[PDB]
Amino acid sequence: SGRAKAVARLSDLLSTDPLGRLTEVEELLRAHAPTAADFARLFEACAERLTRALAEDRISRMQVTLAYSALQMALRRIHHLPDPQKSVGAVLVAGVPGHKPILEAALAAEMLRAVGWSTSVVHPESVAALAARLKTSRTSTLVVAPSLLEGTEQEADTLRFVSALRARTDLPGLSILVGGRLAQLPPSKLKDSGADAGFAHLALLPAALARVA
Amino acid sequence: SGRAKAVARLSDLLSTDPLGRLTEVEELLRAHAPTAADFARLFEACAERLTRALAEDRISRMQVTLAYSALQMALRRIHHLPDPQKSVGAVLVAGVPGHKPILEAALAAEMLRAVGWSTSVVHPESVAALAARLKTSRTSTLVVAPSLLEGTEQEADTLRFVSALRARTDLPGLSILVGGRLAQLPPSKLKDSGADAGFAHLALLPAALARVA
Repeated sequence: SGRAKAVARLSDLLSTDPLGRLTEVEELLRAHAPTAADFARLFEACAERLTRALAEDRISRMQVTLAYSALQMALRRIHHLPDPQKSVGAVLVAGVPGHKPILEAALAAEMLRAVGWSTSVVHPESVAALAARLKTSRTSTLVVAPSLLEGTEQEADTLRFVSALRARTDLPGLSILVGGRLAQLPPSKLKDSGADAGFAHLALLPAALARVA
Repeated sequence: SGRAKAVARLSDLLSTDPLGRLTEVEELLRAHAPTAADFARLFEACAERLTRALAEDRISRMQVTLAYSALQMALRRIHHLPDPQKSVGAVLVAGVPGHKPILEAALAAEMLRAVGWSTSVVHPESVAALAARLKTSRTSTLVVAPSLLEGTEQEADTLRFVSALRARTDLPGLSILVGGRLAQLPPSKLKDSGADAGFAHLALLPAALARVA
């Protein structure tokens, strides 16, 4: 299928010269990712390899950082849908304060716009700043975008963030969806945390979003 | 002037929600920065504003990081010229190790490609890595890209980088251009570091390069 091959080749470019060979990175991505869901699947496969390479000291934090930025520029180059004319609903896609899931959040938005959600991305300074946004925009669904390559969220940190949001009394019937490592928790222990649904991988977000909203 | 208001509006967008309002950022940039040189001049004016605001604790370093990333994505959406197959010359645009002028290096490449130079971007790990690169590709002109949104410490790092680079015995024929605050140095101080000429502002790089061929 040249799926594993795409991953290998792209992983290699990202590890050696992501910003110098950006054009080749993009060619590979637009050839193997017609949709943002395909991009996301490709990204997570590559992130597994870079993460392993970092763990084995075959690359540096700086190299992962350069690859991450390269991927962001590649994504906007390839995928950039406007809001749907008439949406199926309003979704807010947000990172955990102190973290910056830039690619993941933008990948999330592109998937949900692709099937008719009016989406907005937010990188909030704090819980209080996010809550203020929620009310003001009267949004009913919040997707917490996981950081999957660098500046990852410790499980207890996303949980605390979700809890803090719930702890407030100015959020009625809000749908919270969480990703990354939290989505590996049992359904029981998840609703206990305040999340209504987990999505184990980015591409699984649209299916998860339909089941709850 | 028009550019005045555009700088103010872009700076405000970047200071508040650059990643959530990425479309507006792009739209502003398409209307006010139709060439990469215009983009550079616009980024440079905003960087000054963001630097001041950061120094005054009116914004966080996190905010600046998000602004910078949004500008990377916008830039790749709008300007992405192919490398001239028949070029007027071969220029290497490099970042300084320990720094990541991702946007400035990309801007430099766009501006040079726009006037017919074959250009490559590299973010090298070290002096040795760039040196080897300079050899294998027989580069005759090196442009060191400044980080307009990093602090004054980069000056020393750049002087040291360029000095160590010039000190090497395996790079004949090489012109070196530096930018940012270093291009405000007196000519003799500039030459002493190993550099040959400066570009005081990003937009002036094409003309600076012409002078040293």
